[PDB]
Amino acid sequence: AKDTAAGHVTTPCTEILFDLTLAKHYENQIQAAESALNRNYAAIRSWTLLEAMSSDGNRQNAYTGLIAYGIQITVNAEQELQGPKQTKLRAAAALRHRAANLSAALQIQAAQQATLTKPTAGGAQTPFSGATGTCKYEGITATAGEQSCKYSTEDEEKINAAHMNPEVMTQITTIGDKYLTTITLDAIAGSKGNPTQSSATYAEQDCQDGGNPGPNFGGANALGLQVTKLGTKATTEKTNLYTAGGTECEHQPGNGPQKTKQRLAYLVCEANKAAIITPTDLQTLTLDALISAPEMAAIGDALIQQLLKKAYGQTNEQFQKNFIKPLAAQTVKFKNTVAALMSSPNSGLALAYHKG
Amino acid sequence: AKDTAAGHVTTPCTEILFDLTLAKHYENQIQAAESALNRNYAAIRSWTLLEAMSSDGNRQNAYTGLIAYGIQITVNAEQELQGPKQTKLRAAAALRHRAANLSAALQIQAAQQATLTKPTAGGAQTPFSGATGTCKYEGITATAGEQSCKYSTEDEEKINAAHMNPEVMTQITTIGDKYLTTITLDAIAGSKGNPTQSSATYAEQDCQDGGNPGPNFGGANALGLQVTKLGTKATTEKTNLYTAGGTECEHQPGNGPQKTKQRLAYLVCEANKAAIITPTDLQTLTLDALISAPEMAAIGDALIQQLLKKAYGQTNEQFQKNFIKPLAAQTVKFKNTVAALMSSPNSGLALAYHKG
Ligand SMILES: *[C@@H]1O[C@H](CO)[C@@H](O[C@@H]2O[C@H](CO)[C@@H](O[C@@H]3O[C@H](CO[C@H]4O[C@H](CO)[C@@H](O)[C@H](O)[C@@H]4O)[C@@H](O)[C@H](O[C@H]4O[C@H](CO)[C@@H](O)[C@H](O)[C@@H]4O)[C@@H]3O)[C@H](O)[C@H]2NC(C)=O)[C@H](O)[C@H]1NC(C)=O
Ligand SMILES: *[C@@H]1O[C@H](CO)[C@@H](O[C@@H]2O[C@H](CO)[C@@H](O[C@@H]3O[C@H](CO[C@H]4O[C@H](CO)[C@@H](O)[C@H](O)[C@@H]4O)[C@@H](O)[C@H](O[C@H]4O[C@H](CO)[C@@H](O)[C@H](O)[C@@H]4O)[C@@H]3O)[C@H](O)[C@H]2NC(C)=O)[C@H](O)[C@H]1NC(C)=O
Repeated sequence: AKDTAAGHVTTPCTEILFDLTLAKHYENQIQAAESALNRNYAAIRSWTLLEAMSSDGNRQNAYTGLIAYGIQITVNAEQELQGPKQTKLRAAAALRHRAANLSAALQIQAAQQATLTKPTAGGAQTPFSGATGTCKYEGITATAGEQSCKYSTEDEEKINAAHMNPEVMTQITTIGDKYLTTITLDAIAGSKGNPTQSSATYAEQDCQDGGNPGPNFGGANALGLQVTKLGTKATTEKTNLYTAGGTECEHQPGNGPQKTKQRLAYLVCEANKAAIITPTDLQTLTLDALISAPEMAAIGDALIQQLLKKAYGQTNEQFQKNFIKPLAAQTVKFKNTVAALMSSPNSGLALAYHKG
Repeated sequence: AKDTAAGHVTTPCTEILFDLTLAKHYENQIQAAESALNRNYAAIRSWTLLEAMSSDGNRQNAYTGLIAYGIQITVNAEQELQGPKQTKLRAAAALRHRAANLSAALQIQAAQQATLTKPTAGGAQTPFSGATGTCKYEGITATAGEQSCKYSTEDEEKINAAHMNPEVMTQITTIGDKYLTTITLDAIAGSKGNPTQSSATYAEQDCQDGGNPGPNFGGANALGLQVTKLGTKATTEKTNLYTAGGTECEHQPGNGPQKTKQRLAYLVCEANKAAIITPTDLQTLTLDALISAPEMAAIGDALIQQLLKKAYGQTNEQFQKNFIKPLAAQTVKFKNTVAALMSSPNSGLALAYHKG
């Protein structure tokens, strides 16, 4: 089942929810990858301190092996994140920009009831050079109270990051441009008798004179207008992310003018295709992941799997004991635990103290 | 001279420029601080490799001293950046959100000329139960072509990050809320003769019959209306950032409903007060900055200024020679330069190779 989330966009408010939810999904992908990097850098500082506290040459080289491995994979992953990060943030920014746009248009398109001003009566005058009576209104306004989008339980279940993996997204749905550009209104004129410039009784927000002027054109001669409603109807449109063959993004820029929906579809397509690679979590590393890691062959040689097990352990249970558990369990004292210490104000000073 | 930039905001387009320029200023402050951290972390990896390549105990401890110093100040600065980062990004996001809002409202407020539809003639009908003639229009619209903000040389000189240091900012200027909420229009009705439901000649986008219907109410009986212009005038408003005493932010939330301008002023105030502390640049460190650094007293003792000069040099010229120049000049070979190598895919492997 593809396009669960986009297929739930049927209104300005649900497009706003989709756009903000997808932007947050891209932002969270980046935050998760950067958190993984930060955890890895914290583990490298932890092993650096443990290396300095070792008195055994072979245990020292073991910590060195983990430091080298962690630096390699984490520096690489940080460099490889930058492209996908920029692509995903470009889309997140555009999606947030669009959601802001739609919400501002929603507020104006809610201004659906007019307040008339007191008119001024005339005879012929532009744009009615042939009239004998005119009734001129200046500064009619329409304003709505503060609007807000209300979402149901199902809106939040369907338009949800859980349904925004790249494998299920093939299109976006957007509100038509006229909602963002066009004022629409109905209006009606009414006449009775022989309205002229002397129809200057304005108590009913129209032009009356003669007889007994009052409600419902009470007077002999009357002219007026009313703006009976305003507001442009929202419509929805679909835009595909991919070409017909499904690999390539469909709406690449630089080929001629594009509509907002096409620019957004292109950015979303590129952000979906820009997959992030997260490196191994050093702080929860297992023995098998370490000796299976392609990078440890050249590292272990420099400092093969048989050798790695002799350095790091025959079971993961003792690998955990010797190399993982100390980060949160080994207490360091001088004048905190390892990993907290090496992410603290005294991190460098703990290292200097123990290398002497 | 305070408020050069805000005092140049006199139009929706210049408020948009101010809001986007200030958001970019906050974002650039964060990017600059994070670049400084990344440079420092790169220097720490560089000295780590040089430590591994040293055969001399005292030169090894010297590199260790720089590693410990760099870890201390850079980890601390990274932790201290997080609060100010969040505060500045909260303001940048809000400013961008506002600029999006204003730009969307600008497009709609540019829709200032109406297109009439063909009316339908009637007799009495709501909301003119007392009329003898009515002329009813449905779906009158107004749309503008695509609007764009054009800025002069001086607009870009005055509304500029160069004028957005916290010491010179005391207020923000914003467009009044009615620009974002209210449709405004003028309209006029015209009548001639005795218009009724038989005034059904619509060729002039009004209701005519009798005689020779045509331009300018050519016919005997005529009724019509025109919407002669639309668009709400932008006004500007000032909001102070600080209380009267000047220390505290003026528009703290949680004290009752606030207007957009007050929420923005509060965020800007907090972002201005959230100063970033950037640590020393390790890659351009001088001897005097090192031995003067408060952190090096406990570090040098562990591994006093007299001792530091004996370890790092009597002049900065030899400190540069021994500890700074090698990062970009010392070539490392095995089967690149130091600093590039230790930020490369082979960073960890270079370290492992040389510690053996
Ligand atoms: C860019 O333009 C958009 C569109 O105009 C603006 O979006 C509006 O922003 C305002 C302020 O955030 C929104 O108003 C807020 O709505 C919240 C939810 O409203 C409903 O739901 C609550 C229950 O959750 C009901 O109680 C309520 O009756 C509604 O049914 C309210 O909870 C907020 O209230 C808080 O602030 C107000 C005003 O300060 C106080 O009076 C309240 O006591 C309380 O403190 C608030 O009303 C509005 O809904 C948004 N509109 C849309 C269409 O999204 C952006 O603000 C604007 N951005 C910038 C930066 O300019
Ligand atoms: C949220 O809502 C806002 C407000 O509506 C939208 O902002 C508009 O965005 C569009 C598209 O970016 C802007 O249109 C662009 O304007 C550029 C500058 O226009 C002028 O200056 C150039 C010279 O620099 C003159 O040649 C030109 O005549 C104008 O005087 C143009 O350079 C852009 O042209 C490019 O795209 C168009 C359309 O695809 C092509 O036809 C062109 O050939 C060229 O490829 C473009 O016209 C518009 O100005 C913005 N309006 C405002 C008020 O800021 C946001 O787009 C919207 N955001 C989202 C994400 O929904």
